[PDB]
Amino acid sequence: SRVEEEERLFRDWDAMVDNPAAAAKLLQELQPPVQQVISHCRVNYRQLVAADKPGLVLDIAALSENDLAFYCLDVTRAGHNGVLAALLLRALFNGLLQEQLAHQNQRLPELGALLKQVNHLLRQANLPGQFPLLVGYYHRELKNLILVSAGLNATLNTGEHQVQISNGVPLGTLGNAYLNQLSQRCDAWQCQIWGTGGRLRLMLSAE
Amino acid sequence: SRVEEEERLFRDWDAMVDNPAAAAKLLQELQPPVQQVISHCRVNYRQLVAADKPGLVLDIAALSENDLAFYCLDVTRAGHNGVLAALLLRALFNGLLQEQLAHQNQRLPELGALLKQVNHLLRQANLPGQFPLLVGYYHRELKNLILVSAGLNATLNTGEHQVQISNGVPLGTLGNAYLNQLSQRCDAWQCQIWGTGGRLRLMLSAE
Repeated sequence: SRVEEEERLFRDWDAMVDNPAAAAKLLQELQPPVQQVISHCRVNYRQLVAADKPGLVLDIAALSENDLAFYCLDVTRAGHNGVLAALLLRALFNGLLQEQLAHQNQRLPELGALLKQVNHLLRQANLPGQFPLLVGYYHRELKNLILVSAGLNATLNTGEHQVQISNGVPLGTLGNAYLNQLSQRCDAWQCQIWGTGGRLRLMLSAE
Repeated sequence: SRVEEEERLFRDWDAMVDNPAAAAKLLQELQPPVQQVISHCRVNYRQLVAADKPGLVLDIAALSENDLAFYCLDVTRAGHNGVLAALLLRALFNGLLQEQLAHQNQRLPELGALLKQVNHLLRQANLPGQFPLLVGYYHRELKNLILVSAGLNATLNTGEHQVQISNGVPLGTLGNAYLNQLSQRCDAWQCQIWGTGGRLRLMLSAE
């Protein structure tokens, strides 16, 4: 179905660019389930206010049997272009990170470099605006969590460790390098992400 | 004088182990100046309450012409052993990090590995207790700041980015790996560190 969702995102893209209602409706239908198992990890997601319109959106998916990645985007800053950016990320984000790891001999993710690539992708898709974005990577065996924020606020709790991040440089500008990085080793974590568009909660545990 | 201070720390160590008043008096005299230039960086330090007794102590020094490192230790958790640990770190911390970089082909610091080494050093110096410690690295040309906390709270402000960290695992236990890491690229930053023992402020700018 994720494979099938990728085909509808590719085939219907032009129709979604010209129909904001349809694009927003599909974006709401593509939200993660409340709980799932990804790469031997329990993953729980919920918006902290029950709403019908997309504000802060999230996607999370496996990169291999043993690691996963996620992105979180505030679509309200760029309006329709923000919704389209979320749909574009849903189609290509995981594949872009998988390609970068395929060129890294030890599969050590460079989320800052990925954000630079996403910035270029948004330009080449003709999606101007500002896109507050948070990207994360987790490996179930190494127990390593990596977080990079570009314009979003976030709290990370691992029990022994607590971090609050508030980055003010969203994606969408020409020459910003996004190099803040939080790396944390943990077996479980709870993360809350928020911006103007809303606030969500994402938690992870071993299966 | 820093070279000369290293010789008195080595020669008088045994006398300081047996005289807590002398050890604490020397520790207070070894605090950083209010402002200095280290590795082409302005460095400003102040305790946020004017006090005579050591609580949260800091040292910062160059690793080369272009980078520097610092540590911050709450000496009140282990009492006299905490004061001694600070004196031991003042003597050896910079040299230990310089040796680690000499074995890394690109001089990429591993502050988590350094903390593991410091934990072993405290054991071999026969200094039991708990030692809340924060270590930092900054490179003036790459503009990269790295922070790792083991039991201390800290806020980092770079203008575009703000981070609050509160780690609960101080040094002194047997088998803790210390792997939280904040990496941030910035030209200037202001950092406030605190624990039970007190609170200090450290800021950096280009010279």
